[PDB]
This record gives sequence, C-alpha cells and structure tokens, in this order.
Amino acid sequence: SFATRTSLAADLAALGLAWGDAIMVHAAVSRVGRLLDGPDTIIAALRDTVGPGGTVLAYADWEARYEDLVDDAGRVPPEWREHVPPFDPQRSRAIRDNGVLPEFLRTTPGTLRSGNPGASLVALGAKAEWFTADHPLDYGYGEGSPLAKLVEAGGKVLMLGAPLDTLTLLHHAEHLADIPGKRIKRIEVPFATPTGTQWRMIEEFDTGDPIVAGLAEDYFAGIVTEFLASGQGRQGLIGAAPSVLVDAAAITAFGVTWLEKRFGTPSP
Amino acid sequence: FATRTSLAADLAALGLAWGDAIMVHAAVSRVGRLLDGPDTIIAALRDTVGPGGTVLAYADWEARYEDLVDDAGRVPPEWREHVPPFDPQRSRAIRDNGVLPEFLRTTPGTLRSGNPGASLVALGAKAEWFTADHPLDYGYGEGSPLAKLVEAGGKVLMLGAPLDTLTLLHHAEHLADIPGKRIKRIEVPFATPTGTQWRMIEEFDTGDPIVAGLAEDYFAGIVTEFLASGQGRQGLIGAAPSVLVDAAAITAFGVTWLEKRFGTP
Ligand SMILES: CC(C)(COP(=O)(O)OP(=O)(O)OC[C@H]1O[C@@H](n2cnc3c(N)ncnc32)[C@H](O)[C@@H]1OP(=O)(O)O)[C@@H](O)C(=O)NCCC(=O)NCCS
Ligand SMILES: CC(C)(COP(=O)(O)OP(=O)(O)OC[C@H]1O[C@@H](n2cnc3c(N)ncnc32)[C@H](O)[C@@H]1OP(=O)(O)O)[C@@H](O)C(=O)NCCC(=O)NCCS
Repeated sequence: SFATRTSLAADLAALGLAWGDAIMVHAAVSRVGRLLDGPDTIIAALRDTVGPGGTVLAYADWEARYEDLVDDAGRVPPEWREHVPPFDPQRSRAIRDNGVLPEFLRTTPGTLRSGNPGASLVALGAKAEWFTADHPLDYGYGEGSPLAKLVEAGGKVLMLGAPLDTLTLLHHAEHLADIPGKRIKRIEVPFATPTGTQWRMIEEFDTGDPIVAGLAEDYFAGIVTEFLASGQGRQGLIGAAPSVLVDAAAITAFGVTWLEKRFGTPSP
Repeated sequence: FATRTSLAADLAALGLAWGDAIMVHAAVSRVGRLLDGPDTIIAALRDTVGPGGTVLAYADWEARYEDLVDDAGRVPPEWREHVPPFDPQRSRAIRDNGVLPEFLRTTPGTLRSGNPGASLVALGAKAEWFTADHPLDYGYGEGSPLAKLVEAGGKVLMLGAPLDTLTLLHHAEHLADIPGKRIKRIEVPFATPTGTQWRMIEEFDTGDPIVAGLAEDYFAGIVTEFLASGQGRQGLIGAAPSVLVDAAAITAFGVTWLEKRFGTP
C-alpha cells in the first residue's frame, strides 16, 4: 500500500513527464496516498523522471504576516518597521497556503529561490540558476520572470491532486492579457542585504484576487477545466491523486485568449 | 503580534542567559501569533543567548519504514533497497516532536548529529562539537550530544511543551544504575555513495519507560518534583507556560529518582 519513489516515477512517466523537462508542481500531498518518505518521495520521483538535465520548480511566495499591519498605501507603520523580518531568499519560508511541497522543495539541498518575495519560485536542477536569477521586483509575474522563463523553455505544469485554481502560471497570463480595469497592488517590502534591511515599494498586478472585476475567486479552475475539456493536456493518477499535466506555453496562451475574449477586444 | 524582541525579553526574564547552550522543546501554537512564525522563536533564542551560545533541539527522524517490521527489527529483503536511507543533511526531523526541530534543522548553519533515532540539531558556537561523533549504540549515553549538553552546563527549555517530552531524561535513564533495563535493537539504513548501508543499533528503549512499572509519561512527574524541590524556573514565553531547567541538575535528579526506586544508594 506504500507508494514508493519508483512507483510514483512510473506514474509520472505514464502521464507524460519526460527526461529533461522543466516541471512546475502544485501538489495536494495528502491525496497522493501513503508515502514512504513523505513529501520527499514526490520530489525524488520528479527528479528521477526528469533526470539531472531537467528542473523541478514550485511556487514559493513567502510568509509575510506583517501585511496585516500596512496602511492603505501599503506601507508599514514606523512603530512596526524594525520588527518585520526582512525577506531573504535563502531563509524565508515558503508561504503556508501553498502546501508542504514548495517548502520541502525549498529546503532540498541544491534548490534555489528567486528574489521577488511574493512571486518567488524555487527551482532544483540544470537551469535553476537561470530560472531564479534577476527576478524583477515590479510586476514579477510578467516579462523576465521565472514564469516567463518557464514558458520560453517549453516547461510543463503538473497539478498533483491540487485544486486547479492554484495554477500560478495563469497569473502570468493575467499580466500579458490586453484588458482594461486591471487591478494593481502596491506593498512595502523589506529586503535583507549585507548592510542591513532595505525597504522597497513593490508594484504589480494584484494576484490575491482576479485581475479584473466580475470574476469568481477560483476562476482559474474554470480556465483549466475548459482547457482540459477542449482535449488539451494530459490526465491520469499519480499515486492516489488525480492529476493533470499541461504545457506551460499552451495554458498561458489559452489563458490570455480566455481573458481577452471576455474583457478585451481580440483580433479574429 | 509577538515579536523577536519581546520573546527574547521573555526568555531573559525566565532565566536564559548570554552564552547558554539551550535545548528547546516547543509547542509553537501556544506561544501565540508570531510575526515570523516559528522562526521568530529561533531568532529570539539566538538573540538572548548570543554568538557564544548554542540553540539545540531533538530531531530524531521519520523512519516510517519501521512499520515494515519483522519482530527482530529487520527490513524484509524486498524492501531493503526501497527504504529511504538516513542522510544527516537531508532526512527530516521527526514530526512527532513538532515543527520547531525541523525549522531549526533547515536554518542555515545548523548541524545534525549522525545517530538517526537519537539525532540532535544544533545551531551556534559549539554546534559542531555538540553534533560530532554521535555513537550509534546507546546514543543517549556517554559521548552523546545529551552528555555534552550536561558537560557544557547547558539548559533545557520546555516552551509550552508537555513536560514528558524532555529528551534529556533519557540520558538519566541510560546513566541510572538499575536492573531490568529494556533494550531496543533495530536495523537502520544509511545513505552512502555506493548505495544503502545498514547498521544494527542497540540502545536502551526510549519509546517506553526504561524499566517496567512506570507510567508512560513519568518524565513529567520527575520535572514536577524537580520544580517542587525549588529548582528550575517557570514563566511565560509569549503566551506559552514554560519551564527552564539546568541540564546537569535535572539529569542528576533523574538518576537519583530512578535509583531511589529500582537501584540502591
Ligand atoms: C491547500 C492544499 C495545500 C491542501 O492540500 P493538503 O494535502 O491537505 O496540504 P499539503 O499539500 O501540505 O499536504 C500535507 C501532507 O503532507 C504530510 N506532511 C506535511 N508536513 C509534513 C512534515 N513536516 N513531515 C512529514 N510529513 C508532512 C502530511 O502527511 C500531510 O498529510 P496528512 O495531513 O493527511 O497527514 C492544496 O489544496 C493546494 O492548494 N496545493 C497547491 C498549493 C499552491 O500551489 N497554492 C498556490 C497559491 S493559490
Ligand atoms: C506534539 C506537539 C508538538 C503539539 O504542539 P503544537 O503547538 O500543536 O505543534 P507545533 O509545535 O509543531 O506548532 C505548530 C504551530 O506552528 C505554526 N506552523 C506550523 N507549520 C508552519 C509552517 N510551515 N509555516 C508557518 N507556520 C507553521 C502553526 O501556526 C502551528 O500552529 P496552529 O496549527 O495551531 O495554527 C507538542 O505538544 C509537543 O509535544 N512539543 C515537544 C515535542 C518534543 O520535543 N518531543 C520529544 C519526543 S517525546
């Protein structure tokens, strides 16, 4: 009844994960079933399937409880400024909303973590340095971001039993979409540096809610559901977890088209 | 919000001092709302104790393979090379001990000793010494990290944790001169470059009391008697009722406690 490193690797190959792939994972680890090495079995199986030339990624974000204290400008009151732990890509935890897997991947030796805290990705493998280098601090889900690099490299996204609305790459589609009324987030962020804490205003399209008004919180799940119903992507079990594997470029373009058909003015 | 500074003040108020080697057993949920989660506790401990001190915790490890028993403690041959081997840098801390040992283990600079079931994690001035050369047999006895904590005059902090989780009292069980001590043997897999390598580990069993006739949680009674004798300190760390005891004192108290009942003075 134990799911092993070998058995999960076989499930991953059966679903379409291939040697050399760059694979970003969204997991609901409890749905995989009985795991012999806990969540680390999932990470190992992904690395076994993808080989030393591939890369395993996950969405990290970070635990910034201090955001409950910021004013309407997104700035930290002076009374709290020196009590807020600054972001350090090597020490700051992955956000707890994203599950156990991003944090377990972050603390796997060799894993790198990009520099934009809220948009940070973790990467482990051959192109981890490229994925995590020079993450732009403003609009960190757009051009030059790890998500943009995942599309460029022909990477893939694996929903390992996770709800389909957690597909972070669709925030990149939100950034690219040519639509009016895009919601913007501004937040002050402290960065750990060799000379001490540096504070910096971060501006981006807001990813805590849909990019524009008139959308349900989980409307990403609808985009993926329509994507799968249209015959794109792959479906199958990884352990006990029903899973979907999609092409990063395909789901991004589908998401942009989806948004621009509904709120934009598309071509034909 | 409870902050790094306020928790460090609570720790100093309770008796944690500059340069101390402090071993922590925590129930993080009782400390209250923390601005940097459990890492605030680790930071406050290092701030209170300073660069000359050391922060420690009991790591153990998740050896779910132990559920594939055989009563002599051996892994069936079909599983011997599917069992995840112990790697001191990569194996997780056991989850029975709470989130704090694992958060401390993955703090950069933290080291972890080589006896998997008895493994301690240490961060600070003497972390390399504390975690070095952990004997594979009787890893709660002489030359162990727990013995080194006693030797260094360290302290143990029960940070809202149930008092029976005080791992150092297993060292008192090892030291106690008493008959009928129960012994555990188990096969343990170690990760090596050429594949998994095995070690038969022998130790006094720490899953149950050292001898028969004791309550499962009798460590908590020992700590209560220790405090009732006027030793150690109690107080709040954040919202967490806490106990701070001297490692050498509680060990000697524990040895005497066991030797009054089953041994001889
Ligand atoms: C929210 C969500 C994570 C909840 O799913 P979940 O499986 O219940 O939570 P996790 O993924 O962290 O899995 C936890 C499992 O891993 C194990 N686990 C967790 N921490 C562990 C630890 N320190 N040691 C050993 N095992 C551990 C546990 O066995 C646990 O299973 P259990 O509670 O049944 O015993 C999931 O629905 C999801 O959304 N995943 C994608 C997250 C994401 O990418 N979000 C992006 C922002 S929208
Ligand atoms: C079993 C025991 C750990 C349960 O106490 P607990 O406080 O409920 O569990 P933890 O210590 O791991 O604290 C978890 C808290 O830290 C936070 N936390 C846990 N994981 C987190 C994560 N990835 N990110 C951010 N915060 C996290 C949570 O806020 C959680 O509190 P909540 O779930 O109530 O909201 C405790 O009773 C105990 O025995 N501690 C001593 C253990 C020991 O040393 N045993 C020795 C062997 S006998």
